[PDB]
Amino acid sequence: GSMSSERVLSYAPAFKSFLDTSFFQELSRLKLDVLKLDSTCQPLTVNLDLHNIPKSADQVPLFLTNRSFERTNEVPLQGSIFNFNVLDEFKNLDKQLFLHQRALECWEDGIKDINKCVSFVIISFADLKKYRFYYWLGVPCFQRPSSTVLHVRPEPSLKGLFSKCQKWFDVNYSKWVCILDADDEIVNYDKCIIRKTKVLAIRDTSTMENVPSALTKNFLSVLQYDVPDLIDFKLLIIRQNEGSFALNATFASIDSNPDMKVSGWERNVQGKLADRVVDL
Repeated sequence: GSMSSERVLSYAPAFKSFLDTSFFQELSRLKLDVLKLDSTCQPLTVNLDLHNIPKSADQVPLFLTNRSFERTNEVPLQGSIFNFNVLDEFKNLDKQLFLHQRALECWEDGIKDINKCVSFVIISFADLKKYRFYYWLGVPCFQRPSSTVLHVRPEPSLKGLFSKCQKWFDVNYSKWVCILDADDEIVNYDKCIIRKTKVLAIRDTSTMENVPSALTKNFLSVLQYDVPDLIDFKLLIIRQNEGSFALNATFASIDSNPDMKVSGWERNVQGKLADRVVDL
């Protein structure tokens, strides 16, 4: 396209993982109870603090501790850990196929309730003999159709809505999305309202200037499924800092059973796609 001030929206990784020693200690203890199993999936819960993100950070920290296996304004995030008791299976796991499965779960949940399409997953092998723990964190982010992108330009005339959205999100800690109804009241997402009102606000987890979390992809994929003829709409990226921004948005295709593009494995310190090792 060539509209002035228009760009294709780009994204940032949703979270940065911090796994405390206590997480691995609990993992070790629990593994001893499942040695006869080839693999297990156990639910995890982390509470996100979107109000106190370090200035040095690019996105909200995801803190995992022993307690993850079990405050004000915090946002609960559900995930799971898949533990592999056979090293060869962990090493040879098809990580694209695996994250695609996780994304399809999120998609299936999301088309029933858009607020339930967010998760994280850890894959792990715990070498209890050597006290070494190998893992990889993924956040399933899905773009469906794979070939539909979002063109945006700034819309600062909407900035007055930011403070109200901040407060709504604070109160509604289980929600990732809200919309305006026909009379500009902030309400829960409803696919029959949004088709008319065309204003969507998202609880963002990125702090990068003008670059929302990749989770935005999930919500936009659900939106397209719910309202297939939607082209133009307004998108508010809401942050609990000073950095919220509003976008005049337009779906376009660069190319009905559309493909789903999935991504979201966390990169290592070197910027590569590889699992991390913690040696205790």
